[PDB]
Amino acid sequence: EWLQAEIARLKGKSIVPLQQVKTLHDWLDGKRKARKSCRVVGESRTGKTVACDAYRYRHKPQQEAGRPPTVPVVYIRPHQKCGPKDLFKKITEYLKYRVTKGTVSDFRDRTIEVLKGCGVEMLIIDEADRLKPETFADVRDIAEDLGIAVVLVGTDRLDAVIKRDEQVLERFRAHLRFGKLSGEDFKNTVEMWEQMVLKLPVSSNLKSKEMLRILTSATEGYIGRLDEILREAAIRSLSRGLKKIDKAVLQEVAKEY
Amino acid sequence: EWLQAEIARLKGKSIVPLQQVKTLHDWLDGKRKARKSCRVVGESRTGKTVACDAYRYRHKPQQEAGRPPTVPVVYIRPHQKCGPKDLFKKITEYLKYRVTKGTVSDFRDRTIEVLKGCGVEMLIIDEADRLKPETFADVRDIAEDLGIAVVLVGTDRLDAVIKRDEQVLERFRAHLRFGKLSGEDFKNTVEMWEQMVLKLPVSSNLKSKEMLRILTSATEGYIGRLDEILREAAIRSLSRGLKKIDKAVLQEVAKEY
Amino acid sequence: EWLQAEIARLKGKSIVPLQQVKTLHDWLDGKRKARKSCRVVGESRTGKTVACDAYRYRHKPQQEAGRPPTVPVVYIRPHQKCGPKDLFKKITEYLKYRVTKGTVSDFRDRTIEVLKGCGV
DNA sequence: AAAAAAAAAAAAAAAAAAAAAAAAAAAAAAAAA
DNA sequence: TTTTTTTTTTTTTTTTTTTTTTTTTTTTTTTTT
Ligand SMILES: Nc1ncnc2c1ncn2[C@@H]1O[C@H](COP(=O)(O)OP(=O)(O)O)[C@@H](O)[C@H]1O
Ligand SMILES: Nc1ncnc2c1ncn2[C@@H]1O[C@H](COP(=O)(O)OP(=O)(O)O)[C@@H](O)[C@H]1O
Ligand SMILES: Nc1ncnc2c1ncn2[C@@H]1O[C@H](COP(=O)(O)OP(=O)(O)O)[C@@H](O)[C@H]1O
Repeated sequence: EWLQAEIARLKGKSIVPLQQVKTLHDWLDGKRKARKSCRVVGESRTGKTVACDAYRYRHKPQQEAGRPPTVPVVYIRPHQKCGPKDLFKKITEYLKYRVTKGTVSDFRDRTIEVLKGCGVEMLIIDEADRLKPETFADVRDIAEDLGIAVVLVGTDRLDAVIKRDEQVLERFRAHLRFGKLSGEDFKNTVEMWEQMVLKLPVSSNLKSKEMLRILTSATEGYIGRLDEILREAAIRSLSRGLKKIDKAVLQEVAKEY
Repeated sequence: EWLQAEIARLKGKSIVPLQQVKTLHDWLDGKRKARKSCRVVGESRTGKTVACDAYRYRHKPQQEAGRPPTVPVVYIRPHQKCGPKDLFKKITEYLKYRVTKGTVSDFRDRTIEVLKGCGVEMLIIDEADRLKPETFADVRDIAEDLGIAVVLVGTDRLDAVIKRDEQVLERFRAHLRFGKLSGEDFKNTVEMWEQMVLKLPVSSNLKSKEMLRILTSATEGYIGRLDEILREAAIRSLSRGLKKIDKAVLQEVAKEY
Repeated sequence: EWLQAEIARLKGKSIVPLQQVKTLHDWLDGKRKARKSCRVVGESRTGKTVACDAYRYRHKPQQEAGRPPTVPVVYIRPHQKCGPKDLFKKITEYLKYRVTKGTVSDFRDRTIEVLKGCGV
């Protein structure tokens, strides 16, 4: 069944180029060449993790000689209430280096060693709100001991937590802020996203004022909502024999959430 | 004594089908196939818990091969003031895997491991109100990390707690409601209940208005209350040498409860 | 330099099929089907190590099922004076499972678990 | 001058981070036959 | 040419101390029209 193949294909995830993504990539590349630490602030379901992650694929570490890998960008997602030891362990795990059983001071020394051996000019920390207040001192300690840029990606809680300590705030003053979709930006994004993700036999008439209206009402500018809504509508539309997404199907999916 | 066997039958619990149960089962099957998080909210004594139990029994784990048995659906019942560590322990023990000792980080790692190895399509959490606010920060983390359709089940209090965090509410936007029985639905439920759950030999027509008024006034549309009343009336009537429910016995029971 | 490229090729390692190796492979397949323990005794500098490694390459890990790797054949090289802890740990690490730091009893149970989950 | 449900100032429950002894058991090995 | 005693050498297994949050329950609300 061809429909089965399309269902399986849609149930996946794909990357669709966007302007804000390119802006973030260029800004972060500038910071990486300057070795200047910074932070990034945005709302949930805006796709900032996808931008931080898509950037790292381009700069994947490649080593041809017998010497160990030289990695320029390392990327870790801390768990809830991640402490100092837990964070160091993740840095070591990402570099495919054997964790040494021992104490926290041993973890600190080992982390400095593995980071000194490789490049690791830029470190992208996601979900920085979850980071425990005790650990930020270690983060900036690393940023000062070695010339490595540190990027703290978080929401408004990141702002709130950072502004409580003077040194951390001084270290991470420069920043980039994400926005939401609206107007022509939103319409162009919907058109581009459907052309990039949907290969349905017939057009969905997305440009129509009414479809844009209901998608705006259900989306509110959050790409993390538009992607899910349109993918579910597509799977359901194809499942009922409709090659294209239809107005009633859109209304149904929007009503469920 | 034949009456003793009948009494044993009446005291033991049984499961019957209802419109709400079938609706929930179809809805949850959809959510499980699409790997989407959702929640179930309704009043107490409406029987939604038994619906979850029946759904689990339908999807029995299958282990044809010598490898780890497939476990499609997981169902956990947290106790009062439940934390993250105990939640992880319950998930681990439900899958017949030993619980290694150590800090919470090890518990998170072990839980992710055992959930990856088995199928673990959808995870259902009964009486979700008992969980602490901090436990949701890990439930949602699992939902984002792996393709599991986490399902929260509880009362109206659940929404009041979920609204405290923007991200938790953003994750769960779909829901199904359970509610009271009334009118023709209530009358049909009573008539069906007399035939299946009760083991009385003759008569006991609860369709009539006189008995319906009693059961309606005492029950208030809650299915669990109805079950209690009918079983007790039948047992007491059998003890009194009666083979059919009589209005006087029905009246006597409800004023004690 | 072309000559240096040829030299770099000659300094490499190659594998050549011999009747000795094929005999060992057929024998090992028989023993695996029979699920019977056995042993191979052979002199030094005979290449039996390479033959066993090639056998391992014949059957690659089968990830075709959705949850575990289901690797049917494992191959470990113990160090000198290999203790029980190091043995269990090598077996565990070969299957991409983290080491549950503890006592040798914990390593024993953990190794049994990962050996049951995988084909082995 | 008489009446008011809402911020500060106080007790239990979990959770995590580090030395510091003590004994057993074995394995080799040098001297002595 | 093996045996006794030494000698070392791993190897393994077990007790005490401190700090930081979260959450909930009374008294105060003086301040306010
Ligand atoms: N550039 C993109 N292309 C395609 N899908 C995207 C993109 N950005 C975000 N998404 C959708 O949004 C989700 C990722 O958003 P998320 O990483 O949760 O945002 P954040 O982590 O910044 O809160 C994915 O499920 C994906 O489908
Ligand atoms: N389909 C059913 N068949 C038999 N008994 C039921 C059914 N649904 C509910 N009940 C009765 O109602 C009670 C169910 O309440 P419960 O499952 O605890 O719901 P809740 O969790 O909302 O309180 C049980 O005691 C059971 O006897
Ligand atoms: N079938 C073979 N193909 C290629 N080289 C071989 C083969 N058999 C032996 N060799 C050579 O012999 C060496 C392998 O010997 P080795 O594995 O050390 O034997 P063992 O360890 O059993 O003494 C390699 O350096 C390799 O070049």
